[PDB]
Amino acid sequence: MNRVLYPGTFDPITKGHGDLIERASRLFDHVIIAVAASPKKNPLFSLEQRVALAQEVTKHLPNVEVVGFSTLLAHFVKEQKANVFLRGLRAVSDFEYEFQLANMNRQLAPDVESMFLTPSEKYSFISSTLVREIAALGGDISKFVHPAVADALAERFK
Amino acid sequence: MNRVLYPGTFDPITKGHGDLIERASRLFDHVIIAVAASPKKNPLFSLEQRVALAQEVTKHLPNVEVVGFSTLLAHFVKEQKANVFLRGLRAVSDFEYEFQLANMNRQLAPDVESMFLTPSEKYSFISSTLVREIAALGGDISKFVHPAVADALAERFK
Amino acid sequence: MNRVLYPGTFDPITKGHGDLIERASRLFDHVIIAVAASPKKNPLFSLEQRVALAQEVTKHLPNVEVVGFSTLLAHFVKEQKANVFLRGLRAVSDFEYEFQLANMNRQLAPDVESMFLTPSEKYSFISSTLVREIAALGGDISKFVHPAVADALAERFK
Amino acid sequence: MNRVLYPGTFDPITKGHGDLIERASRLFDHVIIAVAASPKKNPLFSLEQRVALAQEVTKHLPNVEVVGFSTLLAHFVKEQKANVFLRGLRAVSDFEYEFQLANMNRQLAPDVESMFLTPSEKYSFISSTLVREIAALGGDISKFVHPAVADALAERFK
Amino acid sequence: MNRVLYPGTFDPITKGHGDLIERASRLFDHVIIAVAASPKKNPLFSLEQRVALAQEVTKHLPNVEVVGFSTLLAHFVKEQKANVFLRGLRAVSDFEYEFQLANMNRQLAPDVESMFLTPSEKYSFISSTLVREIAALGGDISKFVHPAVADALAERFK
Amino acid sequence: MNRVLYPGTFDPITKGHGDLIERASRLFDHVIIAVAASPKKNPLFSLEQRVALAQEVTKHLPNVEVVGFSTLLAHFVKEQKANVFLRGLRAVSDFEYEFQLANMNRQLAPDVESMFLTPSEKYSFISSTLVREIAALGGDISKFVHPAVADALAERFK
Repeated sequence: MNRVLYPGTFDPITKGHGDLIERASRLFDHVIIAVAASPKKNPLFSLEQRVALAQEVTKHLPNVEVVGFSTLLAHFVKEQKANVFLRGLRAVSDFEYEFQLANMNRQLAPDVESMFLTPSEKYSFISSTLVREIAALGGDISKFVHPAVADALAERFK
Repeated sequence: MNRVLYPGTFDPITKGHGDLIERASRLFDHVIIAVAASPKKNPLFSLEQRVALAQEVTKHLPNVEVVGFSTLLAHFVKEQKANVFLRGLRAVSDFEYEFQLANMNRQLAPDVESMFLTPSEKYSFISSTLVREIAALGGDISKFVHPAVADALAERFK
Repeated sequence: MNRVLYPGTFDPITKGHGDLIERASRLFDHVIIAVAASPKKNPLFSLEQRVALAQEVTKHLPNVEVVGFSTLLAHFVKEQKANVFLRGLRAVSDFEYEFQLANMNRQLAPDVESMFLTPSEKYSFISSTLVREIAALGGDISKFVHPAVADALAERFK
Repeated sequence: MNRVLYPGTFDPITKGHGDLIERASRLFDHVIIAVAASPKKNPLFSLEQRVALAQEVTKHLPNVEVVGFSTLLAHFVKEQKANVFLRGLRAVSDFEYEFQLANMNRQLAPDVESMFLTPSEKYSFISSTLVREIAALGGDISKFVHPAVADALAERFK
Repeated sequence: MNRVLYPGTFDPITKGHGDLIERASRLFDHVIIAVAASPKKNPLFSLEQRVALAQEVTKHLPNVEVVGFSTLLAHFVKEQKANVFLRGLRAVSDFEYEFQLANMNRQLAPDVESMFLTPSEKYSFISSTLVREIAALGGDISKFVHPAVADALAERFK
Repeated sequence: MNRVLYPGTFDPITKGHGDLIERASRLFDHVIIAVAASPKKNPLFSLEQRVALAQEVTKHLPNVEVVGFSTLLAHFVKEQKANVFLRGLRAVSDFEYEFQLANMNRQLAPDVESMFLTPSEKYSFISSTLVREIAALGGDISKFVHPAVADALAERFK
């Protein structure tokens, strides 16, 4: 079978990410949401809290587990025994940066293939960075993230 | 009537912004230059001086108003009773970020329309970030910005 | 006043065009849909039927007029006394062609301003070319175009 | 089950396609190379000959089948009972057409998921159109296509 | 010394192309304007007439010669004993197609390096295709091409 | 004369840069690798150490000199009496920043021409930022950078 690994910051996890997991859960027999620590980017939520948010959003999917890791992505995919990388591609991404990451990871872990999916047309154009800025200014983010994610973001700025 | 709101950092305001304001004043009955504080990017000039610079550059246009705001753009455009967003289109810039911002602003303020303009070929490829870097190294920036902006930047790095 | 001219082939007119006309009617006092003949690309529908389709789709909007023209766009916009060009912005499309066309039109008609709009996320990624190809193979195109356009395309390939 | 369908013109099939089929064969239990007729593009090789070329290039893979079709891709994928669309992304593809095709196919066949793969850096930047132009001028195309394709192209233009 | 080869259709040659030749003539000791026949694209002007136009535009440059060729570009650069390919890069080009051409030509002629230049900001966004369409509709093309090129285009449509 | 100036951060220098310097050495009589200080980017290696790394990678080329500078690029190129700017384009670069930098540098130093080269397909998609992130996590970066750079990065994060 195929065990897909979905790595990302997930700070926070949005409906664009969630729609990708919904499509990935129907496709693969096992989906691993690999929440990366990434302490150099200064995430708003901690690695511990980001894992709990991704679990609440994906608690309805049986073959989906969320794990936090602070090691190299190329080494962690071997430790998780996953053979497929998963990244999202919408009309608002990093087409340049996404190819360098997929190509350089193919040199570190040639057994792991990097495939890309596209979210729904309604949940594209939704970035986690703009979600935090709107949440920091008291904006309504019910359209971009799960209701549980909106609770953490609302509580984070009080 | 049409009351357009042109939001941005304007740190500093350049001839690309000025040409965009010149075209916006000819089209709409009232142009509001909404200078955002944006403390997370560490602006070179303060919000007060960026408003004063945009007023000096646009003092010859009667239907142009400059205001500084530090709140959410979706809330501030409603308080100004503006129904049109204005954003600039050059080379490629962040074609992704411009689409995600316009779409996410359409979810917070669906009544406010996001339109885009393109400056003249003479004032394209002029970014506010590169103006500060050349000014920090003592370079001649009289060609890229208004004479008043060149004075403030010269006073900033001497 | 503001009299916007929306030029294009409209072969056929899609929901992406329709959403753009809906937003243009709310903003400007008069919208002119300038349907171009464009015989070099070999359009599927004639200029007469493309005008009739755009009139049927926009018959509910009072400030919208549909006209067919086979002359230069720069000459026709002057004859219609329009001062604003209107073009659509989706995914990426021909970001190059849109800039060269807007700039070269600014050399032929500098008094006519070229502004760009973006349709809703629901009607983006909808091209007139792919609508004809799916219609030619008997596909269901009720989701992409107006019901009247689906009738003409169905009559075209049966 | 996972039965992937790889549609394309394959006129002719190149080493960029071949590396994509080899990576798709490692992931899925069955790979279907769906060679489209596309008579409107005026293909260099016929639909029958394009299928025979793709069979020779992929004759070493047991779980790979090549079929030719001249109907709608959404109807043919339903007839093949395939649940995965496959398209290639080499950072020099048609991100515009690829996103419009995947999204509009999601309206015709929502049960079929559109995923994208990336070939190796050595086999990227290889387009079937430029292979025909170099072959038409007597150029050496042994590096871009399979040896069997090089024989057909050499026989085609000599 | 360096003998640069500037290949292209030049149908017709524009001021964007001319500005590239002006910069190339100051840089290299010898500039060869290689006008390609390209009969499959159906050029407006013949290969014989396109050579005469490029000679009239560049008659003021001593180290610039215009030649017409109907063979492979990779073979013709060896026959011309040129070691540098030259292509233009503006904010309106074919960033995808330009890399495939430069990379695949590096496999056919590894001794010939493909370098890229950028024209002036005023002469960017000027394509030969839009020049012919505007000329075919009686438009004023004095801004895009040399006065001699405007004479041929005006005489061509009478 | 032709004295090319190759500016960049080189933090660290990669194989994509190295292939670009080897191709630049074949063309010009003298290649100057201008390592910029750039203290605002917080480089991993110091300006002195980045110059020493570029010297070891290019020690086999006689006509290549590496110098460090902390002034404006337009002022330093005048002090070096160089007439050619050199930047790399691998279809995954920063076409936005690269065009804005080349055009605005043409206002500061019009006598200095900005040309672009493309590295091999094997050494494209290699960014200095991703090399540091993989090295910081103990990853194998022997394939992306020179062996001397691999020793420094291994000593830097071990």
